Amino acid sequence: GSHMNPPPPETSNPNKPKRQTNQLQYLLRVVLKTLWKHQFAWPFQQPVDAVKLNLPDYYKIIKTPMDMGTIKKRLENNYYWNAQECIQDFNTMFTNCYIYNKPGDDIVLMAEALEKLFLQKINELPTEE
Ligand SMILES: Nc1cc(Br)ccn1
Repeated sequence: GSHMNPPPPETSNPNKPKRQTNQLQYLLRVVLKTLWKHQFAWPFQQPVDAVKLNLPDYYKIIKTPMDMGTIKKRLENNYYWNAQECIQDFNTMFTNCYIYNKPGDDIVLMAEALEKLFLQKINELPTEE
């Protein structure tokens, strides 16, 4: 894409230790599956393209970007050591939306619907075995 967008968050690095856990499997098979297919997922399925959206200040304000396309790759390509890393990525994505946008903007309402589903699913995150 454009040189004016930052490189996306890391999704591959052999030096980072990796693990499969039952919790990370739940995050892929239950949490990501649920949110990815939601009617309101589409703004969150890839990094924000601030050039295409004409938001030149986006990456001036958002210095810790995250999106569900990145999270999907991280889950599918076993990037994580634990569930907390992945939950933090979802929380970062939601907070980016809430910080950048006005409350009640359409994307904020969309994020809030996804976050409500996320919370329900994370409250049922299984005990680590
Ligand atoms: N100068 C710029 C930068 C971005 Br990113 C988008 C539009 N104009």
